[PDB]
Amino acid sequence: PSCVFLFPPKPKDTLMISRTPEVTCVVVDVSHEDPEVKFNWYVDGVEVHNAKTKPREEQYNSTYRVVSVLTVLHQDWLNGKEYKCKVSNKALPAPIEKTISKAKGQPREPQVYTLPPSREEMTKNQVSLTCLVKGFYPSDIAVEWESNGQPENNYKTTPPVLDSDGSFFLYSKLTVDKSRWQQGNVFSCSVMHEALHNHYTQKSLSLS
Amino acid sequence: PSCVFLFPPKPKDTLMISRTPEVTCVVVDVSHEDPEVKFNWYVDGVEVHNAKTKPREEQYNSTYRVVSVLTVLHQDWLNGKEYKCKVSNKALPAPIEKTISKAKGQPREPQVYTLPPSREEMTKNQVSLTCLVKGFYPSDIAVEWESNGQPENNYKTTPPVLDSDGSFFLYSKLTVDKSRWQQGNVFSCSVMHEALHNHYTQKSLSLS
Ligand SMILES: *[C@@H]1O[C@H](CO[C@@H]2O[C@@H](C)[C@@H](O)[C@@H](O)[C@@H]2O)[C@@H](O[C@@H]2O[C@H](CO)[C@@H](O[C@@H]3O[C@H](CO[C@H]4O[C@H](CO)[C@@H](O)[C@H](O)[C@@H]4O[C@@H]4O[C@H](CO)[C@@H](O)[C@H](O)[C@H]4NC(C)=O)[C@@H](O)[C@H](O[C@H]4O[C@H](CO)[C@@H](O)[C@H](O)[C@@H]4O[C@@H]4O[C@H](CO)[C@@H](O)[C@H](O)[C@H]4NC(C)=O)[C@@H]3O)[C@H](O)[C@H]2NC(C)=O)[C@H](O)[C@H]1NC(C)=O
Ligand SMILES: *[C@@H]1O[C@H](CO[C@@H]2O[C@@H](C)[C@@H](O)[C@@H](O)[C@@H]2O)[C@@H](O[C@@H]2O[C@H](CO)[C@@H](O[C@@H]3O[C@H](CO[C@H]4O[C@H](CO)[C@@H](O)[C@H](O)[C@@H]4O[C@@H]4O[C@H](CO)[C@@H](O)[C@H](O)[C@H]4NC(C)=O)[C@@H](O)[C@H](O[C@H]4O[C@H](CO)[C@@H](O)[C@H](O)[C@@H]4O[C@@H]4O[C@H](CO)[C@@H](O)[C@H](O)[C@H]4NC(C)=O)[C@@H]3O)[C@H](O)[C@H]2NC(C)=O)[C@H](O)[C@H]1NC(C)=O
Repeated sequence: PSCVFLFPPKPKDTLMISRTPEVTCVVVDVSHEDPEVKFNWYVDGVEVHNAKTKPREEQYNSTYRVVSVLTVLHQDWLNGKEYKCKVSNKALPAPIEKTISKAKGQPREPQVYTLPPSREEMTKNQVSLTCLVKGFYPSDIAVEWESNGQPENNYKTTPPVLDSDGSFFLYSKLTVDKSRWQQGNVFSCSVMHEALHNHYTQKSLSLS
Repeated sequence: PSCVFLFPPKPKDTLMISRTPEVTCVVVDVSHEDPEVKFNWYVDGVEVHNAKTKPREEQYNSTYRVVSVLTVLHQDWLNGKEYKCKVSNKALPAPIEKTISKAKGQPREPQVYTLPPSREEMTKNQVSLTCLVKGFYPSDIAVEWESNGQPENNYKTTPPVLDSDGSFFLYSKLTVDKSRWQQGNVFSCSVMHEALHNHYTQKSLSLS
């Protein structure tokens, strides 16, 4: 009758005490007749009530997107607890359930290498600064770029890719004016992952 | 109850005359009590008759799967022709159609740059040779590594990532024993894409 979908928190929210990590239960295909759905949240089968149903929004196919959002503890998600979503109703014969948790296994620390642009990129107007991040488990990770403690926002990061040893890698690419790279400005690659000391490391990159 | 799935040809199959590119129409959850299936095929809305349809295959869940395969001309797919599979079935409300084509928009040449390992990495047993491929459109592309004309099979490539100018990039990572890199063996990164001359370029990498 209805498709239910359950989403983990963002990497960056579980790793920093100041941020707020949330699990997001999302029902699409809800027709006009049935208005309100009975969300029930459980942390290891044990019930918890810390919920918040975010009222509905309109759609281009006559159905409505009914969302719920459970705040969770940083150390609960990291330590691997099970987070069960249950949507009850009347227009469903039996009630639908969904269970997510952190991927299992020994966390592994990322190794973070910075890479300058290629000699052959050096003919262009904009150049490519590369941060290789490899050897990490699980795949949950965040990458950002800095110069003089100000965010550089002209970067893209690949999704994580499953390597031959069961660990993950990605590449982040920052594009900068060749003018900046030649003056000799320092650029930094910031990585946040559970297996890093204080969940944080940075590596600099500059023209040797 | 019946769902239709329509699969493009592989990137390499359309770029090389030697290969035979195919589009594939798969029908699933066909019923036991009403198993009669017809396929019609259209190329830019004009019907074509050369498709090769297989006999229905019983699955382990009391349902039939049926596959039809249309051979496409390389230049038709690269000229952006639309392939429509249409699937009919006596006991079904109305025919299920699906359409597929190469992604729309102007083609754009890949720039391929090779990157040696970070000196911070020149300490481990194994090092990472990096191939950066950026500025390409559409996202359909193939990447491989070699030394001395032999495939180097210890490689992983990222999926294509949408860059800020509307073009795609990715990276391919080749892991070699640190010793082979110190000797001075040449490694090569080859790329196939419709916007490259002869649909092909190769960029080599060695100790400097
Ligand atoms: C009516 O239309 C609506 C809306 O349509 C959409 O929006 C409109 C405006 C138009 O643009 C439409 O063209 C467009 O499609 C339909 O509602 C949609 O229903 C589909 C199902 O058909 C749902 O798709 C699922 O999506 C998830 C991924 O969703 C994230 O990423 C999307 C970005 O591409 C984004 O749209 C989503 O909102 C969502 O975003 C995340 O959400 C939270 C906030 O909610 C946030 O905290 C996150 O940070 C945010 N992240 C990002 C990056 O966006 C996808 O995973 C589902 O696929 C899984 O399940 C499938 C079937 O169950 C299966 O085919 C796949 O294999 C896949 O993976 C496995 O599946 C098994 C099988 O059950 C599963 O159990 C496993 O866990 C899983 N395994 C693994 C290892 O992963 C699925 O495809 C969308 O939720 C929904 N779209 C939107 C916009 O809400 C509605 O259905 C229409 N109705 C009709 C009748 O047509
Ligand atoms: C009864 O059994 C059958 C058969 O299953 C088999 O038998 C049972 C008993 C068990 O033994 C099973 O383990 C066994 O598999 C069930 O059949 C399945 O039904 C599901 C759907 O119900 C199908 O799902 C779709 O699969 C495709 C991907 O399919 C490729 O990869 C599969 C998994 O890796 C592989 O098994 C497939 O055969 C197929 O492989 C490809 O084959 C082609 C053709 O020859 C080949 O050239 C390719 O090389 C090859 N590729 C690979 C990698 O091998 C998946 O793409 C579908 O996803 C789309 O749609 C979803 C739902 O609509 C949606 O959630 C997704 O987001 C996605 O949507 C699309 O997204 C893209 C871009 O993002 C876009 O282009 C599209 O526009 C968009 N489409 C939308 C929104 O609609 C989907 O998951 C299985 O393939 C199918 N199994 C087989 C073998 O055919 C059946 O369901 C069972 N019945 C019941 C009642 O349970």
